[PDB]
Amino acid sequence: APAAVDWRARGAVTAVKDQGQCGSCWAFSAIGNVECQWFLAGHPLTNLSEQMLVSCDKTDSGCSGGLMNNAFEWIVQENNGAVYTEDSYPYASGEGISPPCTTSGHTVGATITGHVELPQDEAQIAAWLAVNGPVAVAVDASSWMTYTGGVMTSCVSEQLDHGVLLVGYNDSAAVPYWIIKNSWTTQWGEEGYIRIAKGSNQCLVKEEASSAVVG
Repeated sequence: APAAVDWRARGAVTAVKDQGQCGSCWAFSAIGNVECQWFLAGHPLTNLSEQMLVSCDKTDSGCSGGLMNNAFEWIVQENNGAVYTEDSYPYASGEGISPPCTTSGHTVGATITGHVELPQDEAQIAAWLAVNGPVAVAVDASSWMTYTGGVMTSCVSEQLDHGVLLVGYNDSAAVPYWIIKNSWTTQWGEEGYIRIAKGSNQCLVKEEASSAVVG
């Protein structure tokens, strides 16, 4: 695979968002992945709706957590593949309470047809990402609250408790790293991103990697 990849160089990644006090990391991870895959399929980069998932996907648990793979399945199996635009279904859970689902008044911004679940292998995830784009991953982010920059070598790696988005990597650095988009505003981390060491399953990053499929 290439020595380094960063899908921001393609303009494929939307701005960093703010999940607020809702436990909706799973939705930001899944939607961020869809946004990138939709762009990479040859469509304008579009902000898509986390709130659709948080409110409407009853296989996941709203502001009390969820799984990106469940979200992808809900979109295809219960929502006809459709993902509404953020503009037409804006986020309304920042205080920690998700409103009930509404089915009317929204605009379809993307469609997915399925999702892939990738091997539990950092090199194979990296190789897939190099060709096919950003990858949703579960991580242990329990130690991340005060991260301000650098390559996190120090990740607790005990329990998956967060979903984030791999957008690239750099295998050439002395400590190789993944490049991860978080959903805690651009005031956290490196303009809202984090680099974690790559190759030692830091933060359990290899355990639950997946991507939506467009087309």
